[PDB]
Amino acid sequence: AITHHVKEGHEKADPSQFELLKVLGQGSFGKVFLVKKISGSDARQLYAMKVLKKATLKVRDRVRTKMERDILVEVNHPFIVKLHYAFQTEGKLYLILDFLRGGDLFTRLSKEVMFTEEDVKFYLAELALALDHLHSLGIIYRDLKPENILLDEEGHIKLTDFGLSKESIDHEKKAYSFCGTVEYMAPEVVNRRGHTQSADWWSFGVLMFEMLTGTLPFQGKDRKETMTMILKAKLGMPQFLSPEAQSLLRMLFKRNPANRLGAGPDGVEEIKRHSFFSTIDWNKLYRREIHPPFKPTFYFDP
Ligand SMILES: COc1cc(Nc2nc3cccc(-c4c(F)cccc4OC)c3o2)cc(OC)c1OC
Repeated sequence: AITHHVKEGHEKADPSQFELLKVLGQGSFGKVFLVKKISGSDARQLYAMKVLKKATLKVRDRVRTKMERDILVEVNHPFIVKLHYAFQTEGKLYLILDFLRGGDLFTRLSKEVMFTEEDVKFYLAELALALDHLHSLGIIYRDLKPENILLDEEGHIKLTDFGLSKESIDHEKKAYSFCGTVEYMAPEVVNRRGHTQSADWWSFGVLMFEMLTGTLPFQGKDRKETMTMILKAKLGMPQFLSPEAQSLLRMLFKRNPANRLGAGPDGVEEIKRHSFFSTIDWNKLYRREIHPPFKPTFYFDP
């Protein structure tokens, strides 16, 4: 067949269609900005714009930005951020995502020091459904940390940053990269022996421990000491934690990933049916029908 030398025409989304309002923070590979759509059907809509600079030279950040885009296009879940646009210019990549009005969980955690078990149960329950959705698509999230847990105006969670995630992890395939925040890494991630979706359940345990106590379970004076402390996994259990919380933590903190809660044949069901989550109606939770525990004039002349 002879090639028809003609070009398809399309009106392309450009960064000029989004008014820059302020810098929201720093994502895995670039800055995130609050922007407002100028034109089209979604005019006046607020979004979060993630920008990757000098994209042509930053080859590893570029391949992961493309993977992040691909993950976001594939996912359809209540607790996972929606991607609205993805486009590029010379040396710049852009992702236009939902703007989460409630800020991140780290800001709330730092202000409160620690959360009640009722609050932790809520956050982890929505997170377990989001993680399981990613696992069903062959994805390892890998970058759990409270900075990556965003809240909407209602107080429900959203996972938003997939820059450090891993795709195509199914059957006997393992990932070997050493990326993410060290304090949340599973032992198999730290010792470079290969990791799968079960590494996310160790991270889920770290996040749980931090939310309940205000501190990290395995941490040393520097990143190298934290690494060897994760490999030893000698956990000092705070005595204000309930028996249900202590059971879940010990079942998640299994150094052998094959023996970790959520790694058995029932997958996420092993976590969903744990006593710590016994008051959770998982169907109502997925339907966003569970009230979040936290939701993020003087003149008088009658
Ligand atoms: C990180 O701090 C804030 C973030 C938001 N909202 C928000 N929606 C987002 C959608 C995608 C990404 C981010 C994000 C970000 F904006 C900065 C750093 C990391 C991020 O995600 C892990 C998002 O952040 C909203 C805020 O206040 C209303 C924040 O406090 C300044």
